[PDB]
Amino acid sequence: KVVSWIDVYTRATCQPREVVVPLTVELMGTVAKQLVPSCVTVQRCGGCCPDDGLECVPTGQHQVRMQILMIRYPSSQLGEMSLEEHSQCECRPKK
Amino acid sequence: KVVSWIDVYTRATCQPREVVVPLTVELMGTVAKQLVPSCVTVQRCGGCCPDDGLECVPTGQHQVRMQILMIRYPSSQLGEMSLEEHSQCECRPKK
Repeated sequence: KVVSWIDVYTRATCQPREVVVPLTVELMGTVAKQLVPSCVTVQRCGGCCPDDGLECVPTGQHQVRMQILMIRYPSSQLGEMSLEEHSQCECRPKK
Repeated sequence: KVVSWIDVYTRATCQPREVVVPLTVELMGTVAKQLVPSCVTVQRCGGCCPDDGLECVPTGQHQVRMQILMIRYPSSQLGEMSLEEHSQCECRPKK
């Protein structure tokens, strides 16, 4: 399996991309468990910039409500966690 | 707005998924002080497992040939970096 440079570049270049976020881990908030799943997948800006000085950052955002099953043995309740999801990204000086 | 639970879950569940891998100086003999792209995207095992202790690991993998433009001012030429890409994953006990 050989991947063409174009496909490699276009795909590695700064843009929004599904990222895994660890619940009870990423955001210091709620470091406790009982969550199913204990992590979620959310679009974010990732990749690299044509310059070692630039950085990949959002230029379009919005919160997404992720339904998360919360559990305390007898009762399992579908709760809702919210987080920042990116829709547009750009390369720019990490000053 | 709101992502259903039977969506949050089936996406967050351990599986192969595009992952951005930085191209550190690890590239030996790669004179080209400038790699383009400076990173690549590759399917790996990510997400989470229905319990602490277990982990997400590959049960199917293989090396992929990433065409990478190498540069040393005079000019540049297409190189080819190779890394493991996961094709199957599973949640297994802690090592």
